[PDB]
Amino acid sequence: MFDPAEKYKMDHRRRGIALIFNHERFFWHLTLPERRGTCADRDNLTRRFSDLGFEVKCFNDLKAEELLLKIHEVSTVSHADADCFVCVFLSHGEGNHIYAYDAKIEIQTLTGLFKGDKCHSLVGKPKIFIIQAARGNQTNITEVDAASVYTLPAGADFLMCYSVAEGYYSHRETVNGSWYIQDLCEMLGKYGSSLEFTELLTLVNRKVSQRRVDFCKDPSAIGKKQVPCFASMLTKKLHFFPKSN
Amino acid sequence: MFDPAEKYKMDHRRRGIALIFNHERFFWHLTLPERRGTCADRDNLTRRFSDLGFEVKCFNDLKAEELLLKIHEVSTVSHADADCFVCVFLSHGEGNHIYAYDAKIEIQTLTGLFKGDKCHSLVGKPKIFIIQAARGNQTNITEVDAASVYTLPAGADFLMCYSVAEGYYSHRETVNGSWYIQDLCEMLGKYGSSLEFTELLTLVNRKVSQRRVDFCKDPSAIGKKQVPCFASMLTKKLHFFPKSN
Ligand SMILES: Oc1cc(F)ccc1CNc1ncccc1-c1ccon1
Repeated sequence: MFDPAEKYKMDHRRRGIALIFNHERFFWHLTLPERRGTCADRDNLTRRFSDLGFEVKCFNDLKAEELLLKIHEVSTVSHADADCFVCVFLSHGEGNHIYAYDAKIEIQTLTGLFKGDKCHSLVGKPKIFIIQAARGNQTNITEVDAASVYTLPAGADFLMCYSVAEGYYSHRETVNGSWYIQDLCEMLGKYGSSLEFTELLTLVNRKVSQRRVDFCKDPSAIGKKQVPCFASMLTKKLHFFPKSN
Repeated sequence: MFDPAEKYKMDHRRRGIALIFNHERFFWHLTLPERRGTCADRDNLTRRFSDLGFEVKCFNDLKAEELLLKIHEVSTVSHADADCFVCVFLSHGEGNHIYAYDAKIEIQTLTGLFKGDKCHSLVGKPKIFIIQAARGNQTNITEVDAASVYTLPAGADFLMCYSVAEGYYSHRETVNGSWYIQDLCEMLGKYGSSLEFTELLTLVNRKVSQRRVDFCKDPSAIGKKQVPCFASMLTKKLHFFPKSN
């Protein structure tokens, strides 16, 4: 009795964990610029995910070893009584890699820890990764980075969400934060608790795509449009309806 | 007045063109196997897209020059009186590339022809690419290929749809056709004219992911699961409601 309107079962005791890895500064010998504004992104994401019932765990400027430890820890704890898992990266990236403070890490080995094989308690539950990462460039200025992180899929019941697609540019206001994360957080506030999550991400695609880039204080930043995307491997409608205490 | 339920305007005179590039056989010196069953994929897609009002144009085993000519032709004709554009590749692929009969072509240069810049008549209209392409290995049998084609995004208002994700395997029955395209076509038949198209593709993710791979006639084909994905850069809900004559 196959159902075209099947929703992920979101009636477990807890919503689940939202990891946020937040990277502002980098080891000198990496020659990567400060990401002034990333704290606004971390704080905005933390508030909006908290209001949808996530236990939000933030980590600032972890070295590779510490990041792998924290994310492995979370992968081997039980999610049996959880709706889903969210993991956010705010850093620089290149290709299949995100930057820790120290060094780059393959995204596939981070997403791999939550695959059915390796994390039984999350099988058939949504695993959502959100990635604001681009190429390290060099009061409220708008900085623009070229897209650099591949828009990779991840496995059954993963949703990979990307600030920017190949050939487009990602924008970060040094006080207000990343265009992508501002618009994501605005949509989570207005609609997080009602709209299907891919419907919401589609709103975010519209909001960010519509941001005008013809009249810029920096001339070289003109016509550098931003288009985000998501790569869905979801098998059901995903909603974050308020949980009944 | 920003609207969370905005639909793409799908009330133009014609639905639009669906290109289908169908590749069964390859130049000897490419050492690529026949794709026995791809004709079932072509015929199934042709029927289901026709019933949703597409002018379906099929091309069998085009050399690179011919394919570039046909797709450039379609890109420079006017889509002003059209709802959208669909383009399907049934071939082998590797990374950035789809195989013509002759040689490989960068997917970015095919999707590039329909970007706002280069095709004014499709600006703000959905551009949907469906790609059944994997790595060619050196009565109704099930053949299994490793995933090989990158799940690339494409630009504002593109939807890129992929038979299989990194690390998974794509299946083709030599009479019935590709698992992905069978399940896509079944869902188009039941739900094409009612469901939002990304909702439908999510059904296809469930159907294909749920196909069992533990009891196979070939032992070496066991545990080779298939998970499709889509990379959405859509900005609105997309529906293929019946057109009013
Ligand atoms: O999507 C982007 C985004 C960028 F910023 C830059 C480039 C691509 C295209 N690459 C891929 N996309 C998806 C899965 C794999 C790749 C891949 C792997 C090895 O080379 N490419």
